Amino acid sequence: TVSRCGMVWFSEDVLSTDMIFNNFLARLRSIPLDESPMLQIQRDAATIMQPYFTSNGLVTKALEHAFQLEHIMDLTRLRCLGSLFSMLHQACRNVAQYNANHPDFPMQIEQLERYIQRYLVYAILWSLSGDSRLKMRAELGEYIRRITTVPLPTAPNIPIIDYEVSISGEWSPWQAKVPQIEVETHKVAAPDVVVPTLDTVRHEALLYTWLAEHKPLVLCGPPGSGKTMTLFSALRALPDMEVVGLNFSSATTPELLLKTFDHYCEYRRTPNGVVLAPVQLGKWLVLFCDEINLPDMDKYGTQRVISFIRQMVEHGGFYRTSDQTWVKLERIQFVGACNPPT
Ligand SMILES: Nc1ncnc2c1ncn2[C@@H]1O[C@H](COP(=O)(O)OP(=O)(O)OP(=O)(O)O)[C@@H](O)[C@H]1O
Repeated sequence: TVSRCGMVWFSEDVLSTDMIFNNFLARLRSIPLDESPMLQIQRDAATIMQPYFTSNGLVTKALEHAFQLEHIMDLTRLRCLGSLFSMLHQACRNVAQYNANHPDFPMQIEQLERYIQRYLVYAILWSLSGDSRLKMRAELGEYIRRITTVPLPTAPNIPIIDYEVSISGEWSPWQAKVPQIEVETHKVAAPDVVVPTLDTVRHEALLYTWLAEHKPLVLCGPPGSGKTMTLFSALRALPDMEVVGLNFSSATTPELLLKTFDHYCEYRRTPNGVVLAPVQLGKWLVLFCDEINLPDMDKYGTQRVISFIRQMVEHGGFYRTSDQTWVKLERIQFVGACNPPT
């Protein structure tokens, strides 16, 4: 079959990093997040972040070092860049929300610049090295502190990752965000209790950010670490996002996903075409996959189910085999979890 048709090879020199950077910046400057004031705030934010997105810029050096490190899953450059762009989009949404809650005093250019710079640094930290050990995140933080010019927390030993940037554009510790809950006497060691702490509040913010953009994500880490629990707490805390836990097995097939879809969603005919919508209105059906990487590869190194989620995440839809018709996904997003592949 290789010799039965032509060929073209696209190496990874085809997209220079600056190519992706210019695509992201142009798409942000043109299209608005909601679907105009927020386009104006996007333009201002992009004007702020342009100096760090140039060739031989802060993001490029940070990315090459993150490649020099080790990550729990296979590090792909576009994965890091797409995560960073999604989190920057959420930063712009946060600025828009702050403006909406303060009609008298819209956030000025100086505060916007400070917030965007600090969010960019924190975003690099949590996107490039968010899938590494704590020590490797510390190494990346030390590097980026060495090479960047953005002001950073002056904690003598606390790495920047434990810090957060306030909507007022200031470096504030994540510790203050952690409350002190008093669980009831009969609720000790309960299957649902979630004591807030540094890790779960940071992961709460990250889950909120990557779920607002409807970017699917998978939690990685050693068995019994607080991953499934933190995810469920976040998802239940979510206002209008139903949660559908799904225990993927080694015998998992996309047929199971279709079963869940017909159980919770329904097919309706719209002028664009057949559209998948969850039955209950205004709800982002978040399909939790307990063990995303568990399903077996075939003899040709392909997990059919993960191919299905890739198809639906990228193309924004799938094909209904009943009538071989394109079905677009509406109000559906995915989150998974898995221990390291080792
Ligand atoms: N911050 C916390 N507050 C309360 N309990 C916690 C906290 N962090 C972890 N735990 C407890 O530790 C365990 C963490 O479970 P976890 O959510 O990691 O499971 P899991 O994702 O299903 O595991 P696995 O990968 O082995 O299948 C639970 O028993 C949970 O109650």
